[PDB]
Amino acid sequence: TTPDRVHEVLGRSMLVDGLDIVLDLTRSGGSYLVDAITGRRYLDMFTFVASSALGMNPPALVDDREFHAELMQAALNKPSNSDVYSVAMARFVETFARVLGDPALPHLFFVEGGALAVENALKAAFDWKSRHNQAHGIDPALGTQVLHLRGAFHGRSGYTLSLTNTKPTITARFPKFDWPRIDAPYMRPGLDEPAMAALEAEALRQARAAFETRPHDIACFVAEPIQGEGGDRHFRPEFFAAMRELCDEFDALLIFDEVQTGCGLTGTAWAYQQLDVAPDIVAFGKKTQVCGVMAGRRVDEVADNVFAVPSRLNSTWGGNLTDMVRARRILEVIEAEGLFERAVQHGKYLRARLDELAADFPAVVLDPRGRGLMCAFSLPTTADRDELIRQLWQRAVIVLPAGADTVRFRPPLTVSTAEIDAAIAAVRSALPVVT
Amino acid sequence: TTPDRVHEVLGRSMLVDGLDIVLDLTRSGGSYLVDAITGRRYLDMFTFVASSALGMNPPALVDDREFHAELMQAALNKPSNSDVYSVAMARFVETFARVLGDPALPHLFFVEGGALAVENALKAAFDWKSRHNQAHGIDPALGTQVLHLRGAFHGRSGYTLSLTNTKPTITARFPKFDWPRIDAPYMRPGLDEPAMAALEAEALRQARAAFETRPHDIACFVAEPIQGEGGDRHFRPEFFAAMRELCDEFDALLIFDEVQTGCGLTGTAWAYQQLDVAPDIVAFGKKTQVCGVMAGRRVDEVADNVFAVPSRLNSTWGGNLTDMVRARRILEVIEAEGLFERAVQHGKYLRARLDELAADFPAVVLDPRGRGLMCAFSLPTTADRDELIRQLWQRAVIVLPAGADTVRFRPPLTVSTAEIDAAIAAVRSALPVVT
Ligand SMILES: C[C@H](C[C@@H]1CCCCN1C)C[C@@H](C)c1ccccc1
Ligand SMILES: C[C@H](C[C@@H]1CCCCN1C)C[C@@H](C)c1ccccc1
Ligand SMILES: *Cc1c(COP(=O)(O)O)cnc(C)c1O
Ligand SMILES: *Cc1c(COP(=O)(O)O)cnc(C)c1O
Repeated sequence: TTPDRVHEVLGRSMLVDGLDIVLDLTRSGGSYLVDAITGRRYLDMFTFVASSALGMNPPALVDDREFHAELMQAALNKPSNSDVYSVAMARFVETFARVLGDPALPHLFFVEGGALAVENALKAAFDWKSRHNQAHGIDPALGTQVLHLRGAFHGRSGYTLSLTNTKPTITARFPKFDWPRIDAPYMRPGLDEPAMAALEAEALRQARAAFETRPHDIACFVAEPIQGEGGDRHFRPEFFAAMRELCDEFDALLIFDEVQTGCGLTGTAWAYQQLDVAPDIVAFGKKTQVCGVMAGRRVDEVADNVFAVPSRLNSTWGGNLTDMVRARRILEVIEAEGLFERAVQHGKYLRARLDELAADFPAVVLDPRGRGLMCAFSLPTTADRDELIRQLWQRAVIVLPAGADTVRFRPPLTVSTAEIDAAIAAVRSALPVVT
Repeated sequence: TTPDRVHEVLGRSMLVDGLDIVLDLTRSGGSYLVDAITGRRYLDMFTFVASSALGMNPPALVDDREFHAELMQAALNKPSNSDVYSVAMARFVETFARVLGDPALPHLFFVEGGALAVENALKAAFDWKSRHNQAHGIDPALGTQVLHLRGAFHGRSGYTLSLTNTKPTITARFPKFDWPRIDAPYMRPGLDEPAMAALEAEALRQARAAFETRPHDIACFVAEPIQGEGGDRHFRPEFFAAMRELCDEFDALLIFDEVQTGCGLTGTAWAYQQLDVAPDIVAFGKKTQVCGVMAGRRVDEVADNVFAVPSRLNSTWGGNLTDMVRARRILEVIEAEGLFERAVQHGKYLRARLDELAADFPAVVLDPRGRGLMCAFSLPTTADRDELIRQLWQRAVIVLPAGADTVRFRPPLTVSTAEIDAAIAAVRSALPVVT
């Protein structure tokens, strides 16, 4: 089977709506994807939907002969890590704890897939609330609802389908629990301190109303610290701090879904570390390769919680061992090469460039925003947004859309300023064409 | 980190309730797991919860130098297969279609995890029923319920938590949809043709009652063709044939969950092929490494179904590319070495041995049963079952429990008769000790 026949073969069995290229697995590297049909190189601001930390074939992985043998040992088989342990697994777990761990959140759980990571966070919370209720004289049948935001994206699985509300395509015709949803008080351009504070008070009022009308029945509040798929919507630390206090008031856990914000993209291990809010549970995925949760804080107040009692949480595999081995090497590179700090520095550079774009194209490049390497801007209409993406594709720059009118940048942590300049140069080229 | 410190390290972060061994990734092979602490070899009738087709480090994979390079290419990165295609992916898809495909079920979809494979089958069905309703003058808000069996195990995710009903530990304190559940008319010892037929009529009556009291609202019937975790419970082809007809009568899809029965274990690619019942959707996982669904039959009667319309089903990764590359090699070995037929022959041998056990230990070894290599027997009490498992562990034979009093055998397809004899010899040793 030849590169030029890939779309043909796949097309017999599946819907083929992805990119026009065929990925060259060997010749792609760093911030470039190589199309195996033409050999054209594509500048990557997309990173497998923000799931690659270092880009393709990073040198510290490719040149590492000891690592090759470790990866191969892992890749040949697929053990059930949930009941068969190995040195390979333990090395990953201890380096995850070292590089990404939070002392307040010592309980780790691993699974394949981001939706299921969020779900295990939720299951942790339902169990917690039911047992916390029970211990305090309240009916243990209560504690089954999840407070969440408009524009949230948490996945496409049984539970997360009740939370996700972006495109109706994702959720239409699928059965949902009726869980309380509140407005998202995200930063928008041209709203000052008190204008922002008023918008937050309104979400807080909605959250508080939800807590009082479903007493003892809300198990947790879930949020993306920055909403990704919904359109790169950022929130002031003030909002989550108030939510944190409101959650404690009503004995409900605070879960951050860091599947997209996690693993150094915003400049720190986790976005919540910059918002100065302590969560009880963190769901991770994408760049971590293996997905899962970190839990602690109030979770430990219930002694027979989901992390202390056998067989409450499980999967056949407990995550992919190959993902585990790759991820620990990735983490070791992040740690040794200072890549969180590099994301801070380079994220400031990218942001500055988008501010310059906004100045030169004031009615077109709207609302430049970002935290670390997680950056975006908006266009006036969705037709303009889609056209800008097509135009960038023709210039061999891969970016992702989000929401109705956002273009998001998701470079690897290893992106250089020259690579950023080239991405920006391509946007300057395409803009007069869209206007 | 050393083999003897694995349990210590893991224990700081997670609950450590798996096996006492540390898996030697390199020295394990075929039907033997090697403990890296002592070097003791363990006879494997467990196969990573039935998820390994060929056992550890199969020679056709280990000695294949071209395959090594392909695996390594795949293992170094983790592309989003859902939007970035590759030769590696297309080779897997076409060999899956060739070795395991069904002409009636041409739509393939891939995901990480068995629970999510079942869920995508369900989502396919909810969508189908809503659109089929709509096209026939019925409210499209109807079609949200799943008919299913007692003792069923379909996973631990949002939707499958409403279906799974084995141990209360798996499902307690988690929110569920109230979906119709019916009795499971499995074969039990000492019930003849009419006794069996009466028991089936009763489940059929319950199924029919469910259809008539929730009109147009049941989207599908799900079943394991042989119930695994619930205790290796087999059903006569007569039962599923009648269910097939009843499903057509009420315009509902028939989904087989073949995550455990699939990929040659019962002697054929799929168990349903031996029961002579055509499903509309098949969910697969475990031995396939990548999980997912095959769909067709009545699914194609709705032209804008989930397989024809973009973005209705998705995940970030669309399955693990490393799993895809490994699995196609596994499939090529199954095909070239005639391993389905070998499962038929060796499964007959194992069954015969369990019949001999039943004859020599008539009050202890109860209800020997199997299809292909999927075999089991029961003890009088669960205390006896647990003791037999402990005793076998001491003799270095790994088997799994199921249900209240079942011991299940899950050998690789490559098991030899000598290996079976050794497993049986160990059971004969342990039995007088348990009695
Ligand atoms: C591991 C358990 C099965 C369970 C635990 C080990 C021994 C006996 N079983 C009750 C279920 C597993 C297949 C799963 C996980 C996540 C989503 C879906 C499904
Ligand atoms: C791939 C989509 C996201 C979606 C499709 C591609 C472009 C824009 N998005 C609306 C959701 C995905 C993260 C997922 C899958 C399975 C379970 C949970 C979550
Ligand atoms: C294994 C199993 C599943 C769930 O698989 P996971 O990969 O652990 O999520 C679903 N159905 C059946 C019949 C199973 O054996
Ligand atoms: C990616 C995403 C998920 C779902 O991840 P999958 O691996 O595709 O299931 C959940 N939450 C957020 C915020 C995401 O970005």
